[PDB]
Amino acid sequence: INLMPDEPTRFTPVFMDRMLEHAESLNASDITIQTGEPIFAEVYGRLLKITNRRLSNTELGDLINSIYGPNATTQLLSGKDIDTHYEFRPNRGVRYRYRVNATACLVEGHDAIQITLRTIPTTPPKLSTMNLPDNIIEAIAPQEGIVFITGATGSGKSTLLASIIRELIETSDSNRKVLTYESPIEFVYDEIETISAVVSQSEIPRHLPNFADGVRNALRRKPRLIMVGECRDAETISAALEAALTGHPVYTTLHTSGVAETMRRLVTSFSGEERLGRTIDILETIRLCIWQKLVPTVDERRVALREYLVFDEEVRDILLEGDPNEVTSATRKLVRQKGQLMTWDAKMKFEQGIISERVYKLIIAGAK
Amino acid sequence: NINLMPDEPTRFTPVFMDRMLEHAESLNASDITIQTGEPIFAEVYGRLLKITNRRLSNTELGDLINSIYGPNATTQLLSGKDIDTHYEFRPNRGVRYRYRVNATACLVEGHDAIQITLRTIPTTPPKLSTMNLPDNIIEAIAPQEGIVFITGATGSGKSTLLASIIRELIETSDSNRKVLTYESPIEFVYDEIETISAVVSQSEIPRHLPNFADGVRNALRRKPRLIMVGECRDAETISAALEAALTGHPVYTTLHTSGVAETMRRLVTSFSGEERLGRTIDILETIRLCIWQKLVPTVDERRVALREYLVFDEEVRDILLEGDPNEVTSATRKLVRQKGQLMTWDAKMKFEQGIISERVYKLIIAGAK
Amino acid sequence: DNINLMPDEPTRFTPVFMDRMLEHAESLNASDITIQTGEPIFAEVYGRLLKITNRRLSNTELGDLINSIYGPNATTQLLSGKDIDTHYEFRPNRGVRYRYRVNATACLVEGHDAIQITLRTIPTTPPKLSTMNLPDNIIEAIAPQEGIVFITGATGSGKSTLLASIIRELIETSDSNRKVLTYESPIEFVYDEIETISAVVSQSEIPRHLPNFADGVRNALRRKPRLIMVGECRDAETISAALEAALTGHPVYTTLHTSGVAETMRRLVTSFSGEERLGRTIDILETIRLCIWQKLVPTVDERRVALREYLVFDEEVRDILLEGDPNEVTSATRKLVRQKGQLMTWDAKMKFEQGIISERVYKLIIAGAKE
Repeated sequence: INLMPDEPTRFTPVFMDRMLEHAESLNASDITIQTGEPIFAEVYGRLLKITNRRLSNTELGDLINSIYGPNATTQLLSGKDIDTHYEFRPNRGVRYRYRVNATACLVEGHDAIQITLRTIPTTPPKLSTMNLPDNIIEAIAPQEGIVFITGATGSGKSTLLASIIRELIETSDSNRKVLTYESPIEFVYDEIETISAVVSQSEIPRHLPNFADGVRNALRRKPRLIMVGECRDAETISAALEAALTGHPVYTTLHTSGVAETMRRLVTSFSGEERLGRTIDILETIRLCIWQKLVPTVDERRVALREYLVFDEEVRDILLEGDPNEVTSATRKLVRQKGQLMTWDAKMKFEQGIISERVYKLIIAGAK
Repeated sequence: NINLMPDEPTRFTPVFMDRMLEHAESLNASDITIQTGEPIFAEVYGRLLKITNRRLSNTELGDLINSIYGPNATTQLLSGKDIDTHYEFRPNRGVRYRYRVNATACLVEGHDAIQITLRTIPTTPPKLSTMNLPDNIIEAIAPQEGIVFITGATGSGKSTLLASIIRELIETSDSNRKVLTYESPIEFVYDEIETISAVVSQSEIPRHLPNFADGVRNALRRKPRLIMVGECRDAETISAALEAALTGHPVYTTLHTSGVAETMRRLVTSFSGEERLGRTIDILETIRLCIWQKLVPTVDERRVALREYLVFDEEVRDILLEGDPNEVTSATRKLVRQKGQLMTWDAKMKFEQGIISERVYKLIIAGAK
Repeated sequence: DNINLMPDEPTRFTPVFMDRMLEHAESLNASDITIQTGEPIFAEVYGRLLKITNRRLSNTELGDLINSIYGPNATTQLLSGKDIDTHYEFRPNRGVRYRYRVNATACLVEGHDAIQITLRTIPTTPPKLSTMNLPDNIIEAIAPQEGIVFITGATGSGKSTLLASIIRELIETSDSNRKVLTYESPIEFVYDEIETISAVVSQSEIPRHLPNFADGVRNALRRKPRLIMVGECRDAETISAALEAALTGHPVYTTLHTSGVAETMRRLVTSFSGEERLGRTIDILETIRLCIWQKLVPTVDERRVALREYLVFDEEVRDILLEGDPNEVTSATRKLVRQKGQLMTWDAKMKFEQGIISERVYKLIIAGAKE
């Protein structure tokens, strides 16, 4: 609990950096700025006011425009949302990073803006911390094809991918041009400074219209690794399929829960006439699928369960030579024989005592 | 790990970029990547090497791109747009260097920034003798009719290969060949080759004719002796080319499938059940030759071409036509084993000859199974 | 020396000198003449390709030629990324007349956009029907009072020709009071030479004269034809237009890219969305009169021969098809080809015993169709 050392009479972007310094000195996870209200910081679950002035819609608009460009205000007034990234160096020391989100709300009967900065770590966690089977590590760096991390949002998939990239990039003799396309650019790799790799990070609302546009653009840049934050629609899926067929590792995430179910989503994304071709493409290209789920622990902290299949040459052949109409079933069997089920990982964790009995039984019930 | 340019400026200016480029070519770079907050990189033989020790500034890069494209280029990047263009320049020698350039906006250290990428554009088809090709391929490379597939990953030099084939069929006297090629982006041209009795028409598919398939269908209207289709991805183009071959025209195409048997599987599966059997017979009858090509590092730190090929003799084709169509893939495997040449076999031969590294050999063996 | 130079080669090539050069090429018995930017004019005589000029033509010359053949805006059309197909006739000093299919396509020469034109010689007159070697069934079925006749098959199966022959038969005979309207896109066959009494033939080219094949048919409905020729019916639009024309009571003749009578049926029925498609299907069944799928297969003589699988849609066939379940029309049709029609395989067999096709080829046909 503190107050800002030198609050300005009016808040200008220059002062926002100082305010952020103050918040970090307090160890704030999050900083919330709203028009009708003082600046708030959340330290350790408690919300504290870090300024004794209520800001103004003009001030907030200025802040957001500085952070995300001249048209940010107009974008908010159009009825859109802003997600971006903000970073600063206080004085040639360490650097401060943030995921920033501006949204329109209604304050005192008038349109206004609310901007939220969430502290994001500087470097992706190492892969060893992720606690991954050896199978996955062997499957994690294919020459070509698609790697999918699936699960409901807040499963920490972005973190995982970020980590893989770090691993793939940091090592010597990894001559990899990496191109990522991210809605919000969660992670940066400037600190890692690998010997023979480059990472170019393009933010989708700011730098390039679309995720699909992004990938198709990557095809023109001769990357060795392509990161697409999400592939929700069939355009992005098709772009990524071309990139993979072209011969480039593609890494993406999906909202689907379950490797077989994931397959079903991929195949159905396309109309009937396209769907057979599209399916052959997908089966050919896929290399690895992981569905991650964050579940509460006995310690009241979160743990990652994971159901994965590695799509070996053998698996891929099985799927391609078989009747396509039932890929979904086939994959379901294959995860059982060559992969790892969500229920199985849940049981392992339960025997380890990491998860509660009730949670385990829940997972078993859902998987049924 | 890092081969530096000779005369590195304090701040990088378009004049120097030209100098920087010649150097990269001297190193035999395919691609040059310039990014803010990073040194200039060149890809030589799949390895990335830094061409300078100095990290370029955003302003420098903006200047470069403005020079290559236009004054408004930086703004356009600020727009949230992508730049694709080309850059040519005339060295000391005068014979020009040219590149496909692409500038895209990214975020570097919290600030908007630019990345430019320059990709070398080959011009002149190799000679076929330089390709190092078995004789049984050379005998089979000029069928009267049917389809010749060069398959492999992008950047395996299949474009170069078929360019070389075309050169060979064009430059020989008494080769009365009207050649029509349809390619995504035209890379190889045949104006420099002198011909006595051949014509080559090159149509670019985004610019000149909407589809590859359209392109082929157009070729039929042009009545040439040889048809080149850059890629044959979907069942449309495959069907077009099947009609072209059934009519009586050599068709040459590429696929991204890895393996003769696998390529077969892709071709056959392209088609739904009711069309599927007919289409399959068509394919089997029309096929004349399949080469899957793979570029693999050598002892002297360069690259070499391994090839797994089958020549589809009349006998082979009969074998395939007699059999169960669902067993077409397997039968094809057997046929590459008996009458063709496997990727693994080529890898072994190269290893015994000392061209490929032991490690590399092992790696190759791993993949095929 | 594989060069046969043009008698009076101009300093720059202009359309008239194109006519003269064409004369020269005919004198050499050239099948095809290809003109390209940055290249001399070539003519193909039999196997051989021979340059007819020492000068390589400039892009502007070519553009002028094509504009002369196909309208001021031909160049711009090429630059759009489109492809030009048309037809070019010219009359020597002789009363005789020269006809070609012309095709112009855009290509890249020396790094610049350029043009390639190709003229392929066309005969003056459709073959006779008797030359076509058609069963008597088909000849009886070839001139219905109303309904649709489909000639289907892959490109290069000579369906266009066969159509031209039918039309020639129907216009040549006396007391055949037929106004014939064709919508051919590239017009390949002309009927000027036949010039018979009691028939008129109006041939409209689809790129040049009328936007679309469907537009073309709908236009024919306004002209009181007795016979309508549509080059192709890919669209549901064109199919619907032709269905209206047939329902009104006009013979319609078209081609399809599909292989097999049953398959052709499948395509026709599937063209239409679900709410429309049952009605659509009744219409189709009622209207159809004849389906011929044609395939050109090599002969022992190293020429080609035409195999045909046809069904004639008699009143009774049509009844069978209408009375049964709409959704399985394709299968019922499949059986009806077997029972009342003629299969590709059977024709292949008859040809083989006759010794027209080789064992291998016939063997192949059995393999594909049998499926």
